Amino acid sequence: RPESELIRQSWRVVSRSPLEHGTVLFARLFALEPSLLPLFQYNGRQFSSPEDSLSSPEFLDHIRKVMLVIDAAVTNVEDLSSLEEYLTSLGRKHRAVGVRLSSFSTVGESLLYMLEKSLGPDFTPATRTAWSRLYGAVVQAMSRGWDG
Ligand code: HEM
Repeated sequence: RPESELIRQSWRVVSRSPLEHGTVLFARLFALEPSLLPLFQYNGRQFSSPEDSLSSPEFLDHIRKVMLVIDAAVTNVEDLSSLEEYLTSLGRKHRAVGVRLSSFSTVGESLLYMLEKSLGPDFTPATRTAWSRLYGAVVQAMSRGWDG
């Protein structure tokens, strides 16, 4: 595909500083859906404000985990059926922690935001479409973890 190449190329820019980019993703996410903040409970405590999350080593480790899963999806963009079982279990895990499946579309929008701000004029409508499709396929796999 041409789509798969637009993904690979766009990601190369982002994957050189994944925490920096990931931080954009989550900052945006909390700006859109502040009700997600209490779901990151480390040591039984909740963050009061979004900026509190950015000082947590464990939250930052979750950003790195996120970025690594997306990297896995990109690496496998030609065939994502190889990550399907893993993504399904990742979905189950997030169900357990309290994440609503609908929140994953906000995460999608946050990812697109982060790509748009990183790439600027290189973020073409076809790049966006490609990434929407990829992210969509990831969430489809993960959604099996809400058994459906
Ligand atoms: C939508 C909001 C999200 C919330 C609120 C959230 C929250 C959490 C929490 C609480 C954990 C367990 C603690 C931890 O490992 O840090 C976790 C684990 C994880 N999250 Fe997320 N997460 C979200 C989205 C994502 C997304 C989009 C991805 C990947 C694309 C991701 C990948 C992971 C991974 C890889 C783990 C480790 C799971 C394991 O193997 O045990 N998360 N997440």
